[PDB]
Amino acid sequence: QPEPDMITIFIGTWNMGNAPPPKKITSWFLSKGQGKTRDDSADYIPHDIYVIGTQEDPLSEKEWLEILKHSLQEITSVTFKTVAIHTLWNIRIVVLAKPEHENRISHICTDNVKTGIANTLGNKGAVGVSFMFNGTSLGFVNSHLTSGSEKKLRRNQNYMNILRFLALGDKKLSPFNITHRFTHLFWFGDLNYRVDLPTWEAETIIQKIKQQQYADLLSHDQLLTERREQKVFLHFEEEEITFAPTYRFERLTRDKYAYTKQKATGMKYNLPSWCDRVLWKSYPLVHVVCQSYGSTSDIMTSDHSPVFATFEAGVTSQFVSKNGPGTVDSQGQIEFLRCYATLKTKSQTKFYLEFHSSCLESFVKSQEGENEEGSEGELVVKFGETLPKLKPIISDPEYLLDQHILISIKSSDSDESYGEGCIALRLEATETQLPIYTPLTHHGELTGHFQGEIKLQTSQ
Ligand SMILES: Cc1cccc(NC(=O)[C@@H]2CCCN2)n1
Repeated sequence: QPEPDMITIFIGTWNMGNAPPPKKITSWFLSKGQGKTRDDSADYIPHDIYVIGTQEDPLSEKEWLEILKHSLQEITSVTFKTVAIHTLWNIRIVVLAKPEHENRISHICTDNVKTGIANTLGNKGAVGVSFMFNGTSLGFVNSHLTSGSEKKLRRNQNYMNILRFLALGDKKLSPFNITHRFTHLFWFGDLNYRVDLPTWEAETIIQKIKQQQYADLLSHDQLLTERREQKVFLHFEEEEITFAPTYRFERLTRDKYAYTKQKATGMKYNLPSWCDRVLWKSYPLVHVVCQSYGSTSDIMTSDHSPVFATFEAGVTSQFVSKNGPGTVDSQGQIEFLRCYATLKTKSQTKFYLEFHSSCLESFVKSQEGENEEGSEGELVVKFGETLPKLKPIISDPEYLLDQHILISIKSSDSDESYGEGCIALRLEATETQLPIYTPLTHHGELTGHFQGEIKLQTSQ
C-alpha cells in the first residue's frame, strides 16, 4: 500500500453562539453553500484529515465528538479516528483522521493560550494541535480573538500573543515560534475582524450583500487591510472571499442580519462582517492548494454561519536509507556561500546563526558574522564563506530536495533570536551556486532579511 505524496485537509470554523447545533450539519463537511464550493461528484470521497474549530461551543467534548463522527460516517461510510481534542473555555479544536492514517501519525501535541489581562482575561484565546504525518509536520490553530469593530489593534495583539506563546511542534526548534515549526500551518477561527464602514451605512451594506456585490465591503474588511499594512498575519495566505458575511445573523433564518446596538451587545453595532476565517502558511515551494472556501446556508442555530476550507497539501514519506537515520550520508552536503543578514535592529552585539532541520542530526551553530553599516542606516551581518558545511542524514535527492533549513540569527551577548526564516532545498540544480532568500521575523514581525547563495550536493 503506497505512501501518499498529497492529502486533503478539511478546516472548519464555527462560532456556535452558545446554542446546540441542528440535527444535520453535513453541508459543512461537504463544503456546500456560498463561496468556493466543492463538486457534488466528490461528496463520498473522505478528506484525509478533518480539523474542526468551534467558538462559543456549549457542548461537552463527548457530545461534540459523537455529532462529528456520526456526521462524517453518514457522508463517507468511514469511522474516523480521533487524533486530538482540546478545549479552552468555549473554544475547541477536534482533529479526526481516516483509520488508514493511524501508523502515519505521531508526535501529537496540544496547547492553549489565554490572551487577556484581568478585565480582558477569561474568555478569548486559542487552542491548537500539531502532529507529524509521515515526514510532514502539520499545525492547526483555532483562535477566538477580541470582539468589537473598534478593537482591531487588540485583535492584532491577541494574534502576536498566540503565536509567541502557543507551544506546539518540536521543542528542539527553540528559536522558532509556530509560524516556522510546521510544513503546513492552518490558523482559523472567529478572528472577529469587521467591515469598517459607518454605522449609518448598515442598510446600504445589507443591500450590497443581497446583490452578492462584496467588493466595496471587502475593501473595508479589517483583516485584509491590516494584513496589507503588515500589522498581522505576515506571510500567511487566505483564499479570495466569495461568500456573504458570516456574522451577525438572526437565529433560525439566514434572511436577516442583526446589526443594531442592544443591551445584549454592550450597545455596540455589529455591521455584517467576515468574522470567521481560514488562513495558512506553508514552507516555501511545498504544494498547498485551496480547493474550497465558503460558508453554509442551512445551519442557522448560531448568529454565525459555519465556514469551511479544504486544501491539497503535499506530504513526504518517512525515509530510511542504509545510512540515515542514525548516521550522516557523506554523499550529501549543504553549503551556504556569501551570505548576509540585513537587520532592522539598532543593537551592536555580534551575531551568529543557527541552522535547524530534520535533515540534520542536530542544529548547527555558525561562527560570529562581520557587522557593517548599510547605506540607508541598517545593520548588515556578513558570514562570507565561513559558514559550517551542513551534513544531512540522507543524501538521496528524492529526500533532500524536499527538505527545508530554518535559520535563526542570534545575539552573541544574549543568545536571543533577532530573526527567523526558512530556506527550501527544492533547487533548480544541484552542485550549482544558486541564490537563496528569506525574510526574517521575530514574534511574527519583520526584523530583516537573509540572502546569499547555496550549493547542494546529493547522491545524484
Ligand atoms: C488516526 C490516529 C489517531 C491518533 C493516533 C494515531 N497514530 C499514532 O499515534 C501512531 C500509532 C503508533 C504510534 N503513532 N492515529
